[PDB]
Amino acid sequence: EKLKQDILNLRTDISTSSSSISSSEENDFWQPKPT
Repeated sequence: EKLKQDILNLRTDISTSSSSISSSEENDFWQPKPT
């Protein structure tokens, strides 16, 4: 994850998230993590 981010893009250095969608993800009603 080391690549020195935040230079001229201001947060989120090159993100695929733009116009992609599928099953509306699985996170949209409580995110229960392994306690």
